[PDB]
Amino acid sequence: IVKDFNSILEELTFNSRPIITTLTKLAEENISCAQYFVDAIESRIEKCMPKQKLYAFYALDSICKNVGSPYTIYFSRNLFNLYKRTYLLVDNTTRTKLINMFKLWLNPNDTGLPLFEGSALEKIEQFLIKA
Ligand SMILES: [Ca+2]
Repeated sequence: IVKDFNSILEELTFNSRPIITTLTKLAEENISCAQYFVDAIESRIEKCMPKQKLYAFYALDSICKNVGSPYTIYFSRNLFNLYKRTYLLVDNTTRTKLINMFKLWLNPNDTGLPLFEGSALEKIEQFLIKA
């Protein structure tokens, strides 16, 4: 299950709805493997080329939005640091998209409440203010 999750995630070189939807189902059905999935998405975000890091963030977004706990909690831990580094490594067009994504996280328009609890969102906001 994990190896598949990983290879499908290597093919995420564009904004593929299918792939994202697929990764989201795998995470949803294998809660036992949560963390390995988070591990894998974070690894991808941290290591792939600057211009595809965004799609890995999309996959991260979908899983947290459509599955929720315990992924929201797990992703919370490195959210800010992964977000900051990504922002600093990509072009302005991509930054705009990163920011729109952060806005939905605060006001998921919604069900109405921080998709992420803890300090992650506050830190991102303060970073965006200064940067
Ligand atoms: Ca700013």
